[PDB]
Amino acid sequence: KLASTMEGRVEQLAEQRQVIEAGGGERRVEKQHSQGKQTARERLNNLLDPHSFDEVGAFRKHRTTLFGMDKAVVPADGVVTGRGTILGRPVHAASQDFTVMGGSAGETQSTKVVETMEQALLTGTPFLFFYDSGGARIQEGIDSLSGYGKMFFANVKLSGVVPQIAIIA
Amino acid sequence: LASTMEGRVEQLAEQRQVIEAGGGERRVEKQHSQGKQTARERLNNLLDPHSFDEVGAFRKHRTTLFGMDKAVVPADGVVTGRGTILGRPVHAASQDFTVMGGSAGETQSTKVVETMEQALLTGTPFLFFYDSGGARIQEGIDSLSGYGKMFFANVKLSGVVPQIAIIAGPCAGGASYSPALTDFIIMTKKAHMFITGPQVIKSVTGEDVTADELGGAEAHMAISGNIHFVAEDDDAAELIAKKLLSFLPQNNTEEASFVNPNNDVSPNTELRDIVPIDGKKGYDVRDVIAKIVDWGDYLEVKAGYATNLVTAFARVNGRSVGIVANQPSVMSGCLDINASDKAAEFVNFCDSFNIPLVQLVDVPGFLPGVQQEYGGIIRHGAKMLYAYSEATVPKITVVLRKAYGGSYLAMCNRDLGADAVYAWPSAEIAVMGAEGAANVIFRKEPDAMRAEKIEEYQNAFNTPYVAAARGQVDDVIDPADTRRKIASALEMYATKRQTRPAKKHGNFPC
Ligand SMILES: C[C@@H](C(=O)O)C(=O)SCCNC(=O)CCNC(=O)[C@H](O)C(C)(C)COP(=O)(O)OP(=O)(O)OC[C@H]1O[C@@H](n2cnc3c(N)ncnc32)[C@H](O)[C@@H]1OP(=O)(O)O
Repeated sequence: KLASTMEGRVEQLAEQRQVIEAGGGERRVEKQHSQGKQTARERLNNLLDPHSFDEVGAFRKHRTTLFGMDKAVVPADGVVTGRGTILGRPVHAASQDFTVMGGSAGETQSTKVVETMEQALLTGTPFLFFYDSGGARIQEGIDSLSGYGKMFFANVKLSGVVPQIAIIA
Repeated sequence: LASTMEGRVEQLAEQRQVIEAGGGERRVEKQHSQGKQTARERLNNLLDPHSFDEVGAFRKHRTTLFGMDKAVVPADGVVTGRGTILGRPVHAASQDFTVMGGSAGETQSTKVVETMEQALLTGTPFLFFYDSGGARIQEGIDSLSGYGKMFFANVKLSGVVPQIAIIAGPCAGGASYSPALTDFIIMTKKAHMFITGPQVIKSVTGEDVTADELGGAEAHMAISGNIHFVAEDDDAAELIAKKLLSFLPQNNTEEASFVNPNNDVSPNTELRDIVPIDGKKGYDVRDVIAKIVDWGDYLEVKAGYATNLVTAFARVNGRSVGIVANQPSVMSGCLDINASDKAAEFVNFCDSFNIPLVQLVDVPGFLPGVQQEYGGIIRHGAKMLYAYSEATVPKITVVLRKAYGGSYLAMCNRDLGADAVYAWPSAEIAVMGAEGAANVIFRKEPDAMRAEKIEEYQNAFNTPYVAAARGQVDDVIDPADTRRKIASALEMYATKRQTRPAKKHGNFPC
């Protein structure tokens, strides 16, 4: 239910963006931290120049429905993507959120990653990706398997055109 | 020829003075009395002081029939050459009405085509002041051929170097097709343009119309859709031409030079209150444009034609951009035949000259009406879809409010290649209105069932969050951050390199 004024909706927007950014929640974030690991968003915030991150798909949602995916709430489908700068240089980046279903690669998540890579290719900028995952999302079966096929094809498409740096965290 | 060099130099000066006098003092006073500058005054006012370098002042016609053998026709009625505008090299032509009514002699057309070829060869803009009775009748098919060569040349230069036409007097007949083939036509209140004159119209159809009613600036702007700018007089046309040129590059291999950049991208909360949350209330989309572009500056193109859609040049951090925006305060912002043309032409031009396209969306669909269907809205609306799908410049779209079905796609969403799409919290992207939707999905089943199903369909698909859930918009944003969001996208996509399938050309709808 949307607020009656633009001001209300903007405040409403802010509250919703916060929920998404909280990812899997306090307990899981505490567990990530207790393991000596930063969160998906801390990694991007630490890597990119202060305030340069421009996120794409924060509100993106999976469309899968089997084995409980129809009721599951999966913030950003487990990956934070966008563009920013490093020492002023434009870059595109992705960061898997292990707090959201173990960072398992959902179909939509992989689509978000590929679109970000396609933008790096299109604009001729480097691409950096923080990996933190249990692999293809089992509940989505072949839907998530397809996501990886597209990702691998994209990695090769970018190979030798723009630098690609992977960080397994 | 004089006896000495010094003496021949003086002779040359006197001879050049005679040429530049054109049709003589009497005819020049008449031109001025009609509130028109002379061909040479126009070039002198347009170009930087003393930059004009003339070619062909002494060029003469070679025709001889029907009095031409004895006629004295200075520069054959046109002044051509090169100069600079704010330091930028340009080539230009300017018809001299005092000489045989500016009629287009064969040689005149050759001079014009040669100047056009030089503009192409060197990659500079080409500007032309028209003031003529059309093809010179005494030269029959010779003057006819000249026009054939001119039109072909306008097409050769199309999409390569910017072409600006300034109609500053009569433009009787087929000559009008040259301005049509250039990119922008600026018309003064002292100018007229038409394919068939009022007299011939009367003789053939019986219709009574004055030249003013038929093809004056207002008629072409508001009715015909033939021109891009209306100017009160020559001074105004000259100012408009320079302003227009300031947004464009020299040729298609470059992006326009930045001008007076305002690098601030701070938020402006004032943006939150321009678009009413109440769908039944309109507003001027230009108020939004003013708060997002540098210094609130913009040059609206075809401002008096199809006002249900705004097309304007402006700048963001000094970079030229073309803005296409629905105007909710006119015809509820519906797109129609004329606005589709107006938008498509603008999009194709910006794409040709590497000018990014920024869309401000608030469209409820295409205008309903038997005459819209009978007028071929199917093929005209397709022009928008074509232009945007073909365009490769950065395309940034911001949905302010309504975004319904095909009319939304026509405003360049992600599927038509927009590089970044943002939705305000008031964004209403939908395949169609919830009411119309229910009347089909739930045809079967009190009166509250209908109102209930409407709310159901509405919440399920038409909120900014569903659009974002599906990835149709990159983010939902605070209207206050609109400028920064556009500026950042323009910045990241400044290095965009996108290629199309190999082809001579696609088949653009007619
Ligand atoms: C290809 C093609 C086509 O359309 O398809 C052609 O172009 S056939 C094109 C046909 N184009 C035309 O028939 C239109 C021409 N005539 C006019 O409608 C008008 O002249 C007008 C609206 C341009 C101007 O009206 P105005 O009263 O200001 O003036 P004036 O009558 O004094 O004229 C200017 C002087 O230029 C001469 N003059 C004007 N137009 C032409 C022309 N096309 N060829 C040869 N001479 C011309 C006039 O005879 C006159 O001569 P002087 O001082 O000796 O009296």
